[PDB]
Amino acid sequence: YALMVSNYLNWMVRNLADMEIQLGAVKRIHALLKTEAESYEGLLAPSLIPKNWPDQGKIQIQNLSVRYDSSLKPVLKHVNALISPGQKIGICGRTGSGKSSFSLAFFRMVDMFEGRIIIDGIDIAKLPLHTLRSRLSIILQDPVLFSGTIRFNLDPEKKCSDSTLWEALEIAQLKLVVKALPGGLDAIITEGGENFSQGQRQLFCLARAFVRKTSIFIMDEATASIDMATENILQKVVMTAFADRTVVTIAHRVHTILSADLVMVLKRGAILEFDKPETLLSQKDSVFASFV
Repeated sequence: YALMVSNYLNWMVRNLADMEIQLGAVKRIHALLKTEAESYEGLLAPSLIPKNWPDQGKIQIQNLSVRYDSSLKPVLKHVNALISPGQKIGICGRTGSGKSSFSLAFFRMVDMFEGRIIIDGIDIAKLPLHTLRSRLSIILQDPVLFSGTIRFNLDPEKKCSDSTLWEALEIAQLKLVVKALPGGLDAIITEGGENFSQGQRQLFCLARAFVRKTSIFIMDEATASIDMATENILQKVVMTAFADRTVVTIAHRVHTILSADLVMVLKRGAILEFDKPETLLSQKDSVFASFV
């Protein structure tokens, strides 16, 4: 045994250094589980007290601001605007203050909501986190395409079996795209939409709106898009305004959101000037000059 003492002494020290990697391995996990925030639950019974499926999308916000940096230096400052039910309001702003601050409150994406927000008579605080955005369709700036089957991508969350969304998506644009894939309904995404139209991702939201019954729609400016993509965006907004009777358009182009029921803009982290009609902002040349 004495002869083995030296041999095993090296082995014990060798493993002790190796266990240090294991000791640090749990450190990366312990820190992750140390802090918990943004629980996905309603305040009290957020399943039946609110509307089953809001359609008008009326917003009653009084001195409402969006804060994320521990309620210090928030990007919004007491935004108190009443939405117009039955119409689509296009809030056009050069910066994201009009868009990002408003979007976060609508989907409860703001860590701190310095105010009270009510959607179709239902408060955001007492509403489900998933249902807040489930009925509030939204799109990003650049196209985003996932990888998987069409039936698992067109209606991923809803898992609806209706084939009208596929026809509606094809009717809007990229009708021949479906015919290219032999699978059709079960066709998988070609490398997550590596080679497809930029507006196809936006067109996916339109099909989801007709499938998931997401009345509220959120629009974002497209960094890259075709000339006809803007026309499709205007057509989709008109369909959402006519049918869903609720849509929020956010873009950096004044002309794109010019044909809107209401025009809003935020500057310097607060509400600089908002126009109830569409031609009220057209009277002032400052808005047009800033856009172009």
